[PDB]
Parts: sequence; structure tokens; C-alpha cells
Amino acid sequence: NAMSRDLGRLLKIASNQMSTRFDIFAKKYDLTGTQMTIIDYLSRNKNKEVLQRDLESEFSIKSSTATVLLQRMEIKKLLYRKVSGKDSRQKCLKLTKKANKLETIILSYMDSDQSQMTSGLNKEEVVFLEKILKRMIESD
Amino acid sequence: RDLGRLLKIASNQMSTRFDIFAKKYDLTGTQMTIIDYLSRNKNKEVLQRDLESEFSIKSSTATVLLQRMEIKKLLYRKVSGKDSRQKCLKLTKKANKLETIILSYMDSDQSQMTSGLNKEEVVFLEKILKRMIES
Ligand SMILES: [Cl-]
Ligand SMILES: [Cl-]
Repeated sequence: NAMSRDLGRLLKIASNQMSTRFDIFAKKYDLTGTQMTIIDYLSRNKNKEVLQRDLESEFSIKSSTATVLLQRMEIKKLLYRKVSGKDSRQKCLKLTKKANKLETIILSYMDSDQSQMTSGLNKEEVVFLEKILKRMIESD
Repeated sequence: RDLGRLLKIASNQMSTRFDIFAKKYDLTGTQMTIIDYLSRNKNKEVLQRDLESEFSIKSSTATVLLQRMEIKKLLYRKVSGKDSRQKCLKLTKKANKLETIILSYMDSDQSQMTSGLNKEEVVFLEKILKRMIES
């Protein structure tokens, strides 16, 4: 065939493999893979105020989707909403002490996993792919 | 790390676009991808295990997907020549009517995704993704 389907077919396989691994590792601490990625995000960004809109931008998810995800983690006592000084009106996201204990394990994993996943790759391959994915995501 | 995040977004954007297109023809995006594959591979017999290897999906996942396609009258199954113990997957006349529009859609989606890239950059990307899958 003139066209190869490999780029799309393999992007879906790679992404689904990664999200499978994440769920496996996360279910061991009573967490979905996605929730686990949220905890990872907030821990690296404790210095400043993460609003829900900042999370939406970073994970490229809709308000409705972020709304419902954050609701559950609060119910699970993993985060809470706290009044922010940046946006005098909007609530910023904070980790509970329960989520604080998982941080070291999670951040270790989220440097084990992507390290794992990219381990066969050279640095400039990772750089190349990151640049093209960024563009692909913008212009959707 | 930014990589993992971006990989998930780009894959989910693509599944989203595929579903929007496919729903116009009473298909899911994944079902549409199977039609596309079988349409491009009529030169060979495609067993379930072949489709499992090509999409890297579990046997149970494949069973369910193909069963639902057969209920939708999109595929049927006949005894294969390469392995008499297995049946190969074939497109129905119903699915044949969708082949040209699915192939164009998929050709076109890939070209929108790789807009501005040279051929060699697209090949390099495919290879990088294959290598990741094997880590
Ligand atoms: Cl193909
Ligand atoms: Cl056929």
C-alpha cells in the first residue's frame, strides 16, 4: 500500500500500553492511572497555584472531564480545593496528607515508567518525537 | 515525561476524530479501523490472531470486537487455506460499500496529522514508536 498506517496504529498501541501499565501500578495504591498522573502533576507544581484550568490546559481535557475527575479524587480524600491569591475568585488544587505519602512512590514510578518506556531511545529521538507530538496536538 | 503526557493526548484526539467520522456510517472508530485494515489486505488471509498481532490487542478484546462486527453484518468468516483449523475474516457487501470513503478518510487523517513533515520524518516517527512499544 502507498500509505502506511503505522504512525496512527502505533501511536494508539503505544498510548494504550502506557495507560495499561499506569493502571496496573496505580491500582496497587487504590488509584486509577489518570488519578495517579494528577497526583504526579500537583507534587511537581507545589511552588505555585494550580487552578483546574491549569490542569485542563496541561492534560488537554475539557472542563466537564476535569470537573468529574477532580470530584472523585476529593471524595477519595486525595485532594481539596483551596482559595487562591492569583485568581481572587477561582479555587486552586491541593494534595491531602493521604496523597502526600504516595508522592515519593509515584514520582519514583513516573521517573521509572517514562524512563522505562523511552529506555531504548536516544535522547535526540525523544526530543524529535516530543516536538512533533506538540505540534500535532495544537493543530487538531 | 512531557512525552507520556503528549502521547496520551495525541492518541485520544485521534480516537475522538475517528469516532466522529465513523458514527456517520453507524460505526465506531475502532470498527472503522478494522474495515480499513481488511480492505488494504485482501491479498492475504487474515485470521483473528493476525489482527490481534497487527493491532496488539488481547484475544478477548478481539473476540468481542469481531463478534460485534459480525452482528452488524460488516464481516463474515470462512475456513482459511493457510490453516484449516482457523477461519479468515472477510468483508460483507455492506462493508464493501464503505471502503472507498474509509480509505480516503484515513489517508486524509494521516496527512493532516503529518502536515509539514517530510516523508523521512514520518518514517523516523514510526520507527521511534515501534521501539517504544518493545521497551
Ligand atoms: Cl494496513
Ligand atoms: Cl474481504
